Amino acid sequence: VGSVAALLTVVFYIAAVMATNLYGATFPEWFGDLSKSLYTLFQVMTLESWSMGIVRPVMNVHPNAWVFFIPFIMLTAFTVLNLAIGIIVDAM
Amino acid sequence: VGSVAALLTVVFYIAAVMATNLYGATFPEWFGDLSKSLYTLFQVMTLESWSMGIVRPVMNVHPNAWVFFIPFIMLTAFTVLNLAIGIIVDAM
Amino acid sequence: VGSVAALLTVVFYIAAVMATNLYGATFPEWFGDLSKSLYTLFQVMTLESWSMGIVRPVMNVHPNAWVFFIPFIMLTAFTVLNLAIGIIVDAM
Amino acid sequence: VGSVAALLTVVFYIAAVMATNLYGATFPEWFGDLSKSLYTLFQVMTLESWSMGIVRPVMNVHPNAWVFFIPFIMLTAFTVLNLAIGIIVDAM
Ligand code: NA
Repeated sequence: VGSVAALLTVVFYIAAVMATNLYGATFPEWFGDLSKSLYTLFQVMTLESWSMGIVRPVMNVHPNAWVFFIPFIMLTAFTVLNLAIGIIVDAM
Repeated sequence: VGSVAALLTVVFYIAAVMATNLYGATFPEWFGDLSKSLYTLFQVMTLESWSMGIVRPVMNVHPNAWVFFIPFIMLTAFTVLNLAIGIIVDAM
Repeated sequence: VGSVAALLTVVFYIAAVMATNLYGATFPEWFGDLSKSLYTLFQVMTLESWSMGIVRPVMNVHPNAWVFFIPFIMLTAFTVLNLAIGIIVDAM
Repeated sequence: VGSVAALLTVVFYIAAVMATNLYGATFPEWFGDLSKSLYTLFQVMTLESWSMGIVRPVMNVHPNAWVFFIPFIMLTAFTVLNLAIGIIVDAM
């Protein structure tokens, strides 16, 4: 349960380091810092305005940006579901 | 568990093939080719701007478009919940 | 499990009959028919643009509209969670 | 199960009292009084337009506003998941 929470934090950093590098120069408001990126990657992870607000505008410059976001969305959604079930196990 | 993941992929393709055909000519940005559709159907599946952003604009041209989207939303939401429970079973 | 699915359909109709009556004349695009209402109440139920898109604009005319929507959101979210768990029970 | 529902209500009030104080004067439409805040904190809790619609505009004035919202989002999401599992326990 704690192993999952640690793994996510690790993944989230590598993701926000990568996103900064890839989209930072072109999209400074969302990916211009490691911190600006950590926030957007959290916003995308909760799914709030992920596509119409972030992904679609990013793709008008980087047409393959979906290769980054869609997996990140699937990965974090699986990690969160795995973390959600881990709490249920601790009960039973 | 793997059977569900395979079934969804099958359904998602038939859905994106259909969506391309039905709304492609009229809504090229979201359903203009097979991939454009696959992305929009994923966006609709995560629920991000599904109605105000996609479905409502599509219905101003195709007033019965809801017969396609609403079931797709219910189907994928059930398939995902079924896939979510399948992972819980593998634990126990 | 089937009892819950039946109860929701009943509730959804009474809700969409009520919403039509209350907000129909003032908000014809979202609540001007029983069908227009069934769609908005589904969109609100999935949570897509529920507040910034629907509830907040409705409250600029009907300032107590939240007494209708917030409970409907809580009720349907509980009914859906109850329906979600009912499927898990059928497995075990 | 009832203990969780009580705890959330307590937390939600302290959060809405705080939000009113912190962002009230600057953002009167969303945090202008205790109720305006209670509604916005519920809207943020369901995740509807939490970032692009609320948090990002608030940060253009209060750049550390994320220290309030992101934890509130994580806290309520955990409290709700804990409340969701509590209902499953009552079945079994
Ligand atoms: Na959501």
